[PDB]
Parts: sequence; structure tokens; C-alpha cells
Amino acid sequence: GQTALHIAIERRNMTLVTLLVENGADVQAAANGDFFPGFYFGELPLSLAACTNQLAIVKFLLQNSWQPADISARDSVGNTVLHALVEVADNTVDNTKFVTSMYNEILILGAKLHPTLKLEEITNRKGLTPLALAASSGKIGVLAYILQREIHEPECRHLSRKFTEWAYGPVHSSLYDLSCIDTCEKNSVLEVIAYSSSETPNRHDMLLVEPLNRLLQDKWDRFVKRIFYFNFFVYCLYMIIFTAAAYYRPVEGLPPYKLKNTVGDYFRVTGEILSVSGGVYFFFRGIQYFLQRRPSLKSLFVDSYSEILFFVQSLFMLVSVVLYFSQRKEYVASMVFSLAMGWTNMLYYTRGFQQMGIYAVMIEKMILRDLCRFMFVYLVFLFGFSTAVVTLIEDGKYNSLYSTCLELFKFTIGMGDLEFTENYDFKAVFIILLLAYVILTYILLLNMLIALMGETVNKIAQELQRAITILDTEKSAFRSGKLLQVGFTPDGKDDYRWCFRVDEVNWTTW
Amino acid sequence: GQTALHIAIERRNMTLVTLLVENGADVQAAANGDFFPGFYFGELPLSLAACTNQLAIVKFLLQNSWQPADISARDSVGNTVLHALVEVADNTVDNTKFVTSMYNEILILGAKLHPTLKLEEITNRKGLTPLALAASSGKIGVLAYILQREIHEPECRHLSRKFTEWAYGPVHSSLYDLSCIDTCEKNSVLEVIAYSSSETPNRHDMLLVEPLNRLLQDKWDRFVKRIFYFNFFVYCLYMIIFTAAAYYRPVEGLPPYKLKNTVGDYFRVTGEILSVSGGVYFFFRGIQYFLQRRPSLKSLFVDSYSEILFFVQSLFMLVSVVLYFSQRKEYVASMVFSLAMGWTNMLYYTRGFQQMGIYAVMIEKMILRDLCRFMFVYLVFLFGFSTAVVTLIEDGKYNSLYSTCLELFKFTIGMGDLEFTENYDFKAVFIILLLAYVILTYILLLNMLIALMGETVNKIAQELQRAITILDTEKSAFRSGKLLQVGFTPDGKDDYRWCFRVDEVNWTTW
Amino acid sequence: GQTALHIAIERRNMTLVTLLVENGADVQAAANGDFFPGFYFGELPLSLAACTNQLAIVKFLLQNSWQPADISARDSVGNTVLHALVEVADNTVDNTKFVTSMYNEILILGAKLHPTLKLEEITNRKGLTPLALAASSGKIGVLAYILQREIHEPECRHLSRKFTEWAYGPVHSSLYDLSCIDTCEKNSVLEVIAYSSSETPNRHDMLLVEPLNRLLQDKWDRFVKRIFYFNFFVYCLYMIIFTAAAYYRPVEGLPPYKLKNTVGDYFRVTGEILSVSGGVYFFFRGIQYFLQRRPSLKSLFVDSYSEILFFVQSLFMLVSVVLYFSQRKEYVASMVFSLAMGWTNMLYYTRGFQQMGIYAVMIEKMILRDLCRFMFVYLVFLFGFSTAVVTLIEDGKYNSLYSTCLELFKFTIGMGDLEFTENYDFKAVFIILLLAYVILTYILLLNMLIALMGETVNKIAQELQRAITILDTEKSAFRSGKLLQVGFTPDGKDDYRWCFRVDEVNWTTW
Amino acid sequence: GQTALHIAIERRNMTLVTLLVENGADVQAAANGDFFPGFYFGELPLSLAACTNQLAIVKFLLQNSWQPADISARDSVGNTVLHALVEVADNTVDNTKFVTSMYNEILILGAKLHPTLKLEEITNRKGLTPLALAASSGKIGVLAYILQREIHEPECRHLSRKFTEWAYGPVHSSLYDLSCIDTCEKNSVLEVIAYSSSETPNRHDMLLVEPLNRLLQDKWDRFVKRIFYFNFFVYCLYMIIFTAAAYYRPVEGLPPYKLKNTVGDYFRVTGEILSVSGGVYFFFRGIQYFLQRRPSLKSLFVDSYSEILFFVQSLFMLVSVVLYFSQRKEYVASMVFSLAMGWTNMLYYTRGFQQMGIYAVMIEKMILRDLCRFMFVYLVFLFGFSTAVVTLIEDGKYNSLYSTCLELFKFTIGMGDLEFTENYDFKAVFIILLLAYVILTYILLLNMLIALMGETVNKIAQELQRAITILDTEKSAFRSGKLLQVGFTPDGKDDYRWCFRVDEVNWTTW
Ligand code: NA
Repeated sequence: GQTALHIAIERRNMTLVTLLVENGADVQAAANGDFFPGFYFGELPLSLAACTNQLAIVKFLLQNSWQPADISARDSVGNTVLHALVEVADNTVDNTKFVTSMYNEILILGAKLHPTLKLEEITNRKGLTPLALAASSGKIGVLAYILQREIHEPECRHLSRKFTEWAYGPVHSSLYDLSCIDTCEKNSVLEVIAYSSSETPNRHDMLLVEPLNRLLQDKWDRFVKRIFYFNFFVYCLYMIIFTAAAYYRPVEGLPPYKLKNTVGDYFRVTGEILSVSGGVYFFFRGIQYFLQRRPSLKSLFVDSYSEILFFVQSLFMLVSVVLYFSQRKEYVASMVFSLAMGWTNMLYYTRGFQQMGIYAVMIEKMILRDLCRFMFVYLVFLFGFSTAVVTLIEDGKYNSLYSTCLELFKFTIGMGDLEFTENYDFKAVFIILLLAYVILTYILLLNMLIALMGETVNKIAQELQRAITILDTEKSAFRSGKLLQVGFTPDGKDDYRWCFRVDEVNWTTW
Repeated sequence: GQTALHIAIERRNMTLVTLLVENGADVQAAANGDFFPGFYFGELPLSLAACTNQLAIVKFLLQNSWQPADISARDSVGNTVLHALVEVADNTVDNTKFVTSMYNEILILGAKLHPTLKLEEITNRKGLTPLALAASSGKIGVLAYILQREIHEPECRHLSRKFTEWAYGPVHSSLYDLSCIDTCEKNSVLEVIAYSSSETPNRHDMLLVEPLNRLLQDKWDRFVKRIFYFNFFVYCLYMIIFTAAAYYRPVEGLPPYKLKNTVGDYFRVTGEILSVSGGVYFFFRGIQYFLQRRPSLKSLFVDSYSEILFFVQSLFMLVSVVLYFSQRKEYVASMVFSLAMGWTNMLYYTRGFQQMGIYAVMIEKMILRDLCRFMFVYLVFLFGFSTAVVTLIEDGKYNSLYSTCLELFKFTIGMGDLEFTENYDFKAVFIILLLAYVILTYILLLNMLIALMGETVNKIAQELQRAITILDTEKSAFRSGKLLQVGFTPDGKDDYRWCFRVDEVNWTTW
Repeated sequence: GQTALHIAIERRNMTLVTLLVENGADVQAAANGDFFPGFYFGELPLSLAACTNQLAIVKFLLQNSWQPADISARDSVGNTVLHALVEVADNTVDNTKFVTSMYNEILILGAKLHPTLKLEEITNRKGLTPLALAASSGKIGVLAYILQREIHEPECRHLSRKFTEWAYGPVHSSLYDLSCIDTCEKNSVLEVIAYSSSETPNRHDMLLVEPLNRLLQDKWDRFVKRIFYFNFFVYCLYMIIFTAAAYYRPVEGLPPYKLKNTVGDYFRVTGEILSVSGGVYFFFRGIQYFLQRRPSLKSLFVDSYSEILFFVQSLFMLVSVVLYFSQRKEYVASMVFSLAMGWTNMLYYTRGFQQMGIYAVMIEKMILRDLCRFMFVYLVFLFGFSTAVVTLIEDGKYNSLYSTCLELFKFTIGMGDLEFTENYDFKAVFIILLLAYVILTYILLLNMLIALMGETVNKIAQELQRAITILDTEKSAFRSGKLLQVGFTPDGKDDYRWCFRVDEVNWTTW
Repeated sequence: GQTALHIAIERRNMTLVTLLVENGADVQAAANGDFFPGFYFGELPLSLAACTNQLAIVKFLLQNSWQPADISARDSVGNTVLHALVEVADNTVDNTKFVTSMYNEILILGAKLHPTLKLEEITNRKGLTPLALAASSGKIGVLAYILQREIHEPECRHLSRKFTEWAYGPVHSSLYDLSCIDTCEKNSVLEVIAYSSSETPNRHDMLLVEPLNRLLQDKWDRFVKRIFYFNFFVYCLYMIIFTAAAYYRPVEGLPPYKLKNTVGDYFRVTGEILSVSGGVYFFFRGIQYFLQRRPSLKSLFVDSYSEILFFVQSLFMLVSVVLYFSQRKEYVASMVFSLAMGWTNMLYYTRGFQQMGIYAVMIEKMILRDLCRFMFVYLVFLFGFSTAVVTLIEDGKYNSLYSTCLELFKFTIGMGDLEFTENYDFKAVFIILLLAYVILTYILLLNMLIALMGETVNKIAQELQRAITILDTEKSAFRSGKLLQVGFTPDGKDDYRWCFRVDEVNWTTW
């Protein structure tokens, strides 16, 4: 699908390009090769020039007597030259510098040639703006350049995003464009950075850009602290009510239980109803959370490992209700399961409280990454050695697998047991096997712990929990801007862009 | 409240300032704006010039035909130009360099114009000298510059603080001004650095400046070692006497106890009186310590966590006396409480003894920061799981909460208990709950310990206990200087400033 | 054995060398001194010049009217000038640079003078090419230079190994010579790097050179994943069959056991036959592995510590069979030993699964390096203290060594025992000895663990498991190349060298 | 005591010094001031000039028409100019460079003016050569310069210490002067570095200088390996004999024991005699070791902590003999004590065996530095809490201190005990006290371990055991040189200086 102009752009023989354009060959068309091993640039000469160190060629292409190159052209994916430039970024110092410079130059040139049109709002077929993709794909450099972009040339000042409302000696106040940042209402940058599954390279590094962290802190201190505390208090109240109702369970038999006229019975019924309603609410919240987020199965356990616990607790409560209305005695078992699991899940609110711990990330390094491994290996060892031992046994209580495993389990943990290291032949063989099993398992545990410590030392000497907490609570006085005035457009109309006031104290470069 | 001269100082159009002053507009007045978002400089043109890179403007302002600018002017807060310069410091290399240079230049110029006056002793309304505020607010750079300041120009040599009594080849001896350092008797710098609540940025970094550490070591080796050892010995004697008196408590009944003529009874009465007197003394010492220090409630536990223990021990002893003189049998309980707590508090003297341990700071990282967290979480888990278990129980001894919690406590710690994992339905449910509880609690403990180790490795690869011990013991042969002679004043009078002899061995720059 | 030309080469008096050669003295001969304290260079003037900063002298020697120096001469060891240059490399930046430059220059010059001959294929008496020795002896720099060598001069382009099939803007594809790399079929470089005993300096650092890692990954993802999973599955199946057969062992007496017509008996016989066949297969695989590798006795335990376990398991199974066919009752003991050991050896497949753990190298730092040390020291302590204690004992059950050691063992581990700290004189002496023993042993354990952690922190902050797994499984759709065309030889014949396509995305130096 | 010439040397007015010397004032005399706050230079103008950046003045002083300055003058301490220069060194890069240059210049000048005299052998009143003091006082730079000193000027080449017997291309062999290094027979440098108490700054850093480490390794591989192994074997034999003799102790009563004619009795008597002789030998070796070393009391435990153990073991054996020949039954107790302690002391030979452990220095960081601290604190806690508890007790078995402490000891370690948490009032008080005691003690232990790990990580990331082992075994085929020839003296006599051949492979600077 390649055409001569594409090769000339690649060869950069600007004489040949000028000769091809002098006849007026073409300036758009498109490449559609399977290769286009491969390399993607937007299947256009405009994008090809913009992406491969061509300022002269792109300047010549965008406007010319024979056939001006439309800058608003949308490709099969809708990849505009700006969106293609975003797609090509690779997060390198030289590459980042060059791509930011190219973005600036192309934007200013397009504005100067066509001031009425605004290329920033252009979106692809998927329905994403170039900044939205820069955030989704993890392009830190392009995002950093855009979020604090500024233009110092008349007739295109409107394209800038950061300004300086007033400067005073050392202190000077700067304004930031929050449009498409806090509430884009469609694919807000914060939302995309937060939602996006955990494989993007620099999800954490992209929430430290200047406006974002301050915006999150402002939202927090505005309302989210109160929302979080209210949720914590109401959850504690619900758990206390559930515990009180479950403690006073009647022992007559085979529910349902008939209401007896008394204050205690009325209170018990009220508490039962409230607990069931709360469990039902949790079930619905979890199911619709899953519906609207649609996370990857791989991310269910690595991420969002608390919502699953809440959902299964709700499942336990619902199963308890079902068994309660079926004349069964296992409703109590299900109820106690749910109660204990809720008391455990109360830990979710440990966050939002600095005092409770700053480095609570080892929970994820350990409750799965090492606990599950150790349990698996230990169970395999248990089964194998128990089978060997029971095979060695002649008769008695321990010629069965379960009895032998239950006691080989006891020896290991120091509970010990009644010494059945006796009453059979091959005494030395049995003692040797027992020693081997106990040693090996404790060796394995010792390794898990050594690995934990060795990882934590540099995980803590090499390097956002609230960045997610704030958004989730927000999505359980929510503007974060005031519609300032930053001049006018190419036309003479007041421009309003939800500026976020920020003031920094500086004491040099006066 | 801003006036044209203020703007001109900000704009730095020294032509415009010269024109404004040529008419003789004004050179003092004051700014009083709510803003004066904000920025503080001393609400004067003199301070404004001194604080914002103006040497020419300040030189022109301080003296001029039309209206010389009084350098001794005191503002609403009493902020002199020097005190304002101290207030503006932000602890940056360039900012520190500039502010120190400005301080030097302004001091020398003011001395030259008005040699009789001494601006250093000037104090604000609060009653603090500029050095005192530099120490209180945590301005390390300004303090470091001032403490070892020196002037190499005749007619202003008196303003210097560091000198060179005699230089000998490699070795040369320098003298340091200790006025307002060791015993200012009002707001001594050491005292301010020590008292100041724990939020100042660099309280530790400000006790390493050259004179201070040597001064503290000299005071220590002079007297404080002996004072500390004497206190330790007398406390041990008192504790031994108290233990001996408490051991021989009579068992007759319902004090007070009538004196029986015998040597043992006389000794017992003497010991009881001495112990009560000591407890009373501790109570008074603690109460008046609290009165004269008035620490923040937030700093009671983080800092001064031993004085609180001593005070509560004294409270226990006093309550014991009160119950003793009321015909009650709980005086023994209170007495044993106080005795045990004093034996524990004996640890306070572990400091002052290098040999006992250099890195004993983990006490603070752990006895509160992790012990309290773990206890809280473990108690919550205990309550929830015990309620669940007792709800599951049908009848018997363990259908009560306390009996179940007392045994669920025993399983966890390896004491175990008589196996009540029996004699009821839902056996598997109970065993599952028990396993969950035990596991979870030990998982939590394992995390606390991992966090401890991971924090300690770099707390000990990244970075004063005696700096506080020495001052406190001093405040339970206390001069640290000898009134040397360092020349004369602008007048012809001998100058005495409590020089502290210091000699350093150097082998370069000859 | 040294001759004047050798000294002149050492002295570098190129005038004297030219005068010696003008008469036509000689250009080959050989040195044979015991010294040739010592220094090896290939016992030739050609090699001596090439190895000691002589380009002019080597250029003059290789060709001259009087006596051209044959470059293909082979010495007593067969050390060609190229092979000698490889032997002299010492892995230093300057030395590496110089030796690579000398190799390049000598190769190109030899090709230009004698294009028909190919010096690369030349091999020593041992039967190794220069690259093979560079890999065997651990010469990283020479290997790195050779593996990605390239020549930019006509008439010798064939000597190059790396090419550029097509370059496209940023992306450009390069081809690598895999001849003598993947399957040399004689002494392949990968094979030599892997086999070579563990004393070579940089066995790990030599498997990161550009082509090698990508080649290993390609082989893995091609077939080795499937081979490994198939082996794991079949081993699990065999172990399950063995366990099932061993569980149902009859209890009649004194094998062999007569076949009773029933489905269960048929299945039991089938399982027994399969298990014996598997053990026999493992025995043969291990013995022939040892035969064909012939590792050092020192490397048996440090390396290949799993094959030994498999072999001894097979030995246990064979001994079980032998005792089974001899009317003995210890076949069961041998069978259970083999069963347990196989269940343990199942851990070998933990590798090949990232998820199970990345840092599983501490196994080697600990299962031997610390476990064996601790066991040895603890057993010595046990023997000494038990002898002392039994000597102290007067009469009773514990006047024998075994009874005392069995109980001194119990005290230490917290099992405790029936308190025999009673019923004899010198009570305090016994208690003191017991305390000493217990303390000392736990002190020793505490040290082993401290050393483990202190080593692991920097072993994990300072710095291939699959590099060996892949080769071993390969040697349990195996080409890794496609016979590309890279031009022609000095003659006009198509050249085929098993190119490995590789494409790298680069965004600079255009 | 200062004289005008001293001041002029200090002022460096070489015109004034020339004028003072023109009259011929004096060139020796001496300073004797109490100051000579202070600064020591050798109380001479020659030493003063040499020590304070004076080459011109020292050159003028050493020789002049009026009064040549004797360079061999010895002061009150005998401080020659060279010895004074050694004394003044402070181990700084600039100071080290300058002092080495001054030493070189003064030595060469003194040799040229007076070639017959040799200033190196000059010794102070204490009887030490300048190199000996450089080693004793910890002057690393001066020692490093001297040990590999070289002079490239005829008529003074003899003063050099390092030479080059033969250079061959890359490899070149250098010879080192071992006189006064290996066996000075008086105050050998190695001996001084080893003996010297543990306060010298860089005892370790001074055993890495080029000749010393190679010399130690050569001595080791020559004989010390065999000596060490022989000692280990003979000690093991003696311990086995002692254990066998002690096992068969007769039980008749009240030694001495009459000899009964039998092989067993003869063997028993032989073993007893051998054991007593060995203990006696150890006692004598230890006492005379202490006599000839005379270490500081502070260094007895920090250093040489194994010789003390051996000596006390010998004391136990001797006391056993004494009680044996006095008709007492405690000879057995003493014998078992000595036997157990010897079995423990066997650990001393763990060194000399790399395999047993490289980082076995934590023994010293822990067996004293933390074990003793923890034991002390724990015993204090034990006493205090036990006194409190026994005071609380009313009657029964535990109204005595020992019974209560013995059980409060048991609770802590998990042995537990028969639950006496019962049968008295103030139940809650007792339980609270018990919890407090147990917690506090385990908290303290946890801290000791945390400190251990935190210290070991950087003690092992920041930085000789055999350096001491080798010397001690040597001092339980001992030349290490061969009397090479290195030219002649200023006279025409062959010079012999025990050269140590050393050859280094170098591949640059040809
Ligand atoms: Na136990």
C-alpha cells in the first residue's frame, strides 16, 4: 500500500517531495499494508512526516498551492496526527522531548492556518481524545507536557492551559485547566488512570503530575474525609446490630420463629430485618460494581481483593436467609460465617488513617503471594508423608490416612500429641520420616520469611493508596473549580475553563 | 494598605524610587493589608527591600537627605529588619546564602551609620531576639551563619562572634561567643531547641552546629556525669528500701497498724515513711514539670513518655496511702502496683550508658507505634470471633462470651486448653472458624514484625539522646566560660563575652 | 629456546627486526622453554607480535619477500594466532578493546592475503575452535565481540556475522549467525557455557550476550514449555499410581504374593509393574547422565543436587524389589522410603513456573550451606553435654548415654519431658549444665538465621535458572533458523549461515 | 624555651633565618616548654622545619659554613627528624603526600651529605625504629610509603626497598625488602600490628599493604596449615581420651581409688594421668601467655576471649585434682564441668576452615554485646516482678520469693506450670502483673534481635581473622626469603636484604 511520497518522506529528499508535489500528485490517500514485523504511524504522509523528524516536510504538506493537506483527516482508527503522535511516544528523554516539541509546533501551526477549528477535541472511533489515550496507554511524558502546556505567542494564546493570574515578588499564582481532568463526565483522565487494569507501566508515576495530586488532596479535604468517616461509622453500627441480633438467636427449633409479644422479640425482629437488608444492599452494590467496571479475571485477586470478600459475605448472608425459610438448622452456621467475615472485613477502613500504618502494602506481597504458595507446598508434603507413614503402619488407630495426617499435623505445630511413636516395627524408619517431614516444612517456612524480608528492604529503599480511596469514595460541593477568565478566543468571546488556583513560593530567577 | 513606594521596591525601578524620595515622600509608614494567599515581609519599605534582592534600594533608604529611614523601627509584631530577615529564611542553599549575605551587609551598614546602637539585642513584642526566633522556628542556615559569624573590617570588629586568640603553624585556637547560648537566663538557644515541641523540621540538625555539641560535651564531662550517677544510685537505694518495706507487710488486718516496740517495727515504720516521702516528691516534681513546660497533649506520649510513667506511679503510691488510712485492704494492691511500676521505670537510666545500647530508638517505633495497633486489632478480632463462636454454641460451659473468649485466647498462644473442640453440632464450622481466627491474628503479628525490620534497615542506613539528657540533668561549676578579652567596642572599653576556647588541628591552607 | 627475533619483537626495534628479516633469518621456528614464573603466547614470533602491541611487526612478518610467515601454523597445542589471542584475553576494558581490535585486524589481513583459506574453522589438538575456548575459559569480552562481529569492507564482507536485512525509519531488522551457536553438534557454545563446571568466572554474564538470550527464549516458547509440562504431568501420574499401589499392600506375609483372580489384584500387579519400570528407567537415566557428563565430585552437591536425589530414589526402589524377591519383610520399608522421597523430589518442577517464586536461590544458600553446618555443630554439642550429664548421673534410667541424649534433645525443642531434673545430688550443677546447653544451641541457630538475612539483603540488591532448564529439557521443530542468504563468498557462491531474524525498535541516530 | 630561630622557622622569613645563621647563632639547642594546648615537633629547628613546610630552611640548616646541623641528634625521647616526621603524620591525603615527600627528600639529602651513616636503624629511647612506631601508632600512609619505597638516583639506590629483578613484556617481577618485616626478632612490624591493643585506628587497614598479605599467605601455605591441623587432631584425641576416662569413673567412694590388677584399670589410670597432664599444660601455657603479652583488662573480654576460657577450664581440672586428693566427692562435679567446657571450646578451630563460615564475626557482636545486656535487664525485671507478686500472695507455697520466681520464669518460656493463677484474692491484679512481665521481657528480646539484624546488614555492606591465626600458630622452614642480591652499598660491598620475590601480571603502560 506504500506510495512514492511515503518513501520520499522516509528518505527525506525534500527536493523529490517538492517535485512530486509540484505536479500535484496527492497529499492524503492512505497506507493499508499488513505491515503498516511492522510499524504504525497513522497511514498518512502527514502523520509519517510528523512522526519521523520532519518539520520542513510537514510544513510544506499542511499547506501548498496544488493540494493542501487536511489536518483534520481521520483514518480507519480515526488516528489524527496528534493522536498518532501520542500513540508513537515511547517514554524516553530524547523521544519525549522531540514528540512534545512536534506536538507544540503542529498545534500552533494548525491553529494559525485554521484558527476556527480546534483539533484537541477531535476523538477517535473508540471515542477517546488524544489526552485520554495518553493516559490510558501510560504515556507519562506526553501527559506531563500537555497538562502544564503554555503558549507565549499572540493569536494562539487560547491554546495554552497554564497561566499566571498574578505574580508578586517571590510568590506567584498559576492557574491550571481542569477541563477533562476532574469531571470530563466521559473518560476523565483521573478515572482512566484509576480504572485501567494493573499492566500499564506507570500508573503510579502519572498521578504525581503537578495538578493531579493537589486536586486529589483538595477533593479529599473538601468532602471525602467526611464521607469516609460516615461510611465507617454506619458500617460499625450495622455490625454491632448484627452481632447483637445473632447473639440472642432462639434455640426452640426449625425456623421460622413465631413472634412473641415482648419488647425483646420486637427488637430481635428489627435487628434481623436490618441485617438482611444490609447484606442484600452489599450484594447489589458488588454485582453492579462488577457490571460497570468489568475487570479482568487476573485483576480480581491482585486488585479489588476486598470487594470480592464483601460480595461473598453478602452471599453467605443470603444463603443463610434461604436456609432459614426452608426449615433447616444450618442458617446459624451461615450466619456465623457471615458475621465473622464481616468482622474481618472491617479492616478495609484501616486506610484513610495514616496513624494505623504507612507501609501496609506488604499485605499484598504476603496474604496471597506467600501464604498461598506455602499452604500448597505444605499440603503436598503432608499428603505424601502421611501416605508413606500410614503405609508403614501395621494395624491400630493409625492404619487410616486421616488419623495419621491429623497427628502428623499436630507434631509439626508444637501441640504435639499422645506419643504414638511406639507400638510397631521399623521404629527408626518412622522416627526418621517424622524428622524429615517436620524439618522440611519448617525449612520452607523459614525461606518464605527470608524472602519477605529481603524483598521489603529494597521495596522500601526504592519507592497512591489514597489516590484510589478518594475516587472510590467520590463515586459512592464536588466541583473543584470556579470558572475563571483567561482572556478571549481567536474571536472576541470570554473564555471559561474551570481554572484551579495554585500558588507556589519561589525565591530565585527574578 | 500598599503605597507607591512599596510597588516601586517590588518593581525595582530605582529611578522611580529616587524620584519618589527626591520629593521626600516618606520612608517608614507601614502596610496593614489582610494579604500582608499572602506574603509577609515586615510591612515596611526597609524590610521589603532587604527581603527581595535590594542592596542599592536599602542603602538609599537607610540614609538620605530628605528622610533617613530609621533602622530601629518596630512593627506591630515588633519585626525589625533583622528579625524579618530571619523570619523569611526558607532553608535553601541559594536562599540561605543570600539571606546570610543580606544580614551581614545590613548589620555592618547599620553599625557604620549608627555605631552606638546595637540592633542584635532588639527584641520583638513576644520578647525574643532574632537568634531566638531563628532557633525556635527551625531556621538552620541563619543560626549556623550567626553562631560562627566574623567581621574583618576595622570600626566594626566588635560585631564579630568568632575570633582567633593564637595561631600556631598547623594548630590554631578559636574563641566562640557563648552569650545567649549556654545561659541566656531568658530564652537560651539550647533551651529553645530542646523545649520546642517535636514539629520543628530540624531540631536534631541544629544541635550539631560547631559550638553547641562541644559545649554539651564539656558540660557533661564537667558535672552531669556525676549528677546522673548520683541520681541513679539514690533511686536504686529508694527502690531497695521500698521493696524491703513492702515484703514485710503485716497480715493482721485493716490498717492502720499499731507500733510494737521492736527494732524490726521501727525499721518498717522508717521505710514506710521514706517510701511515702519519695512518692510524694515524685508527684510534686511531675506536676510542677508539667506546669512549667506546658507541653502539647500530642507530645505527651510521643515525647516525655517517662515522666508520665513516674507521675502515675506516684499517683498509685498516694492512692495506696489514702486507702491505708481508711481501713481498707486494697492498700496492698496499690502498693504492689507502684512497686512493680517503679522497678519497670528503672529502665530510664539505661541512657547515659553507651554500653547498654546505641540504637535504643526502636523503643519508640514499637512500644506504641506497633504494640498499640496490634493490641487494638487483635482485641477487635477476638471480640468478633468469640461472639460468633458463642452464638454457634448450644449449651454447656461455653454458651457465655467470657468463657469462650478466655479459651479462644488460650488456643492462639500455644497454652492450648482442654479440648472443647467436641460435644456439639457443626463441628467442621467451629474448626474452620477457629483456624481462621488463629491464622489471621498470627498473620497480623507477622506483618507488624516485617514492617519493623524493613523500617529499621534504612532508619539505620540514613542517620542527640544525650543532648536532652544533659539539659534535663542540668535543670534537676556551671559556667562553661571564662570572660576573655576580645578587644574593645567602637568606644575604648574592654569587651567581655564569655569566650569558649576551642582548638582545631588543621594541616592545609597555610 | 628464545631466539634473537623473539627478543627484538619484545624490544620492538623494528629497525633490528627489518635487518634480521633482510638477511632472511626465519619467521616461524618455535619457542619451547619451560618458562614459555612464566608467560604463554603461542611460542611463535607471529603470535608474540600479535599479543604484545605489534601491528607493524605482524604486518611485516605475515608477508615478506625473504620468508612469508604462514598464518595457519599450528603449535604443540595447536595454538593458532587467533586461538592464542583468545587465550591471552584477561577481561579488562583496555585489554578487551585491544585484543578485539587485534583479532579484527589480523582476520581481515589474513583474508586479504589468503582469501581462499578460512582461519575461523581452525581447531586445536583438543578439537576446539577459538570461539569454543573463549566460551569454555570464560572470556566474556572476546565472545561478545565475535558473536556480533561485522565488517564494512568489500572483498571481506563474508567474514561478518551480523547483518541488516532491511532498515525502516526507526525500526531496523538485523540477522545473526547461529552457526556453532545453537547446534554445533560438536561443542556448541551454549552447551559449553552450560556444562562447564562452576568455577568459570562469568558463566552467568556470558548468557546475556545479545543473540543467546533471545535464542533461549525462542526455543522455550517453541517447544520446551510443552515438553516440560508433559514431563511434569507424566511424573505426577506415575507418583499417583505408585502411591495407590503401595497403599493396598497385602498383609499376608513373606512375598512374593500369589495372584488371586480379581480386578483389584490385576490392577495391583499392573501398578507394581509400572512403578518398578519407572524406577528402573530413572536409575538408567541417572547412570548414563553421570557417564556422559562426568562432573567433578565437588560439583555433585553444589550443582546437579536433584539428579543425585532421583538416582538414590531409584536405588531405594531397586533394593525394595531385590528384598521383595528374597522373602523378606523390609521391602515395605524400602518402598515407603522411595515413595516419600519421590513425593519430596516433586519440587524439581517448581521451576518453569515464575508464579511459584523468582528468588528460590536461597535453597542453595541454606539446605546445605547452613543446615549441614548447624546439624554438625549441634550434634557435637549434644554428644559432649550428654556425656557430661550421664557422667554426673549416679544411677537410674539416665545412667546410660542414649536415654540422657534423647531427653536433652527433648528439652531443647520445647517438647520438654517428664522432669528428671530431680532425684540426684549436685542439683545446681545439672541445672547449670542444662541451661548452658540449651542456650548455646539456640544462640548458634540465631546466628545462622542472622547470617542468612544479612547475606540475602545484598545478594538481592547486587544481582539464568531457565537458561539451564531449557537446555536440559531440549536434551531429554528444533532448528531456530531458516538458512537465509547474506550475499556471496570471495567466490561467487550463495552463502547460507542459519540467520536468526531479530528486529529492534530504535528512535535516534537517523 | 622558644628561641628566635624557632619563631623565624615558624614565620618563614628565610632572610631573617639567613641573617641569624650568618652570625652563626646556633642550629641545635632544644625547646623544653610545657606547651612543647600544645604542639610537638621534636624540640629542634631541624625537626620544626621538616614538619611545617620548609624545604629551603631545612636544606640550609642541615649544612652551612657557620654551624652544620647534625641530622643524627637525639632528643629527650630520642625523636630523630625521621621519627618526628612519623609522629606528626595524621593520615590525610594532603598531609600524607607531604609527609612522604618530606621523608624522601630528607633521607636522600642526608645520605648524599653523609653516605656512611644510616638514619633508618636509628631508634628512640624506648627502643623503636621509625617504621616500628609508624606501625604501633597506626600511621597507615607513612607505613605504606616506606614498605614499597624506591629511589631512582645513583649513589643512593641502596636506600630503596622495592626493585625489579626482571621485566618481561606484560609480566614483571619485583622484589620486596623483608628486613624488619617477617622476623625483626625485636619488634617486627607484623608483631606490633597484631599485639597492639584494639584502640589503634586502622589495625586492619595496615595488614593489606602489598607485601604483608602475600607474606602471610605464603607462611600459611608453607607450614601453618599443617601446624593448625596437627593441633586440632591432637586436641580431639585428648578430648576423646578424657571423655572415655571420665565415663568409667568408679562409684565405690571417697577417692583416691586403689589400683586393681586388670587391663581396664591400667587404661583408666593412664587416661587420668594424660588428662591431668593436658590440663596442667594448658594452665601453664595460659599463664605464660598472659605474662608475655600483658594485655589490658579492657581487652581481655573484647579480644583473646578464648584463651580465658581455656585457662578457666584448666583451673577447673586442677581444682578437680585437688579435691580428688582430699577425700571429697565433688571431684566428679569439677571434672564434668571441665569436660563440658572443653567440648564447648572445641569451637576455636572453626576458624582456619573457610567452609564453616566466612562471616562468623557476629559471635562478638552477640555473645557479649547483647547476651549480657539482655540477661542483666531480664534478671532485674524478674527480681522486681517476683517481689511484687510474692508480696501480693497471701499464704501457701508461693509466699516465698524463690518459689514465685521459679514459676514466673516458667510462664515466660512456654514450659508453663501448674496453674497457680488461682486460690487468692486480687485475681485480676495478679493476671495483669503476669501479662506485663511476660510482654515486657519478650519486647526486650525482640529489640535485641532487631538491633542485631539492622547492624549486620550494613556491617556486611561496608566491609584478617587468619592474619591473627597465622601469627599465633607460628608462635606456638620459617624464613620466607632467600637473601637475594640487589647491587652494592655506597661502598663496593654486596648487599643482602632478604628479598621476597613477587610477580604481577600487567597489560598497560608499556
Ligand atoms: Na507446649
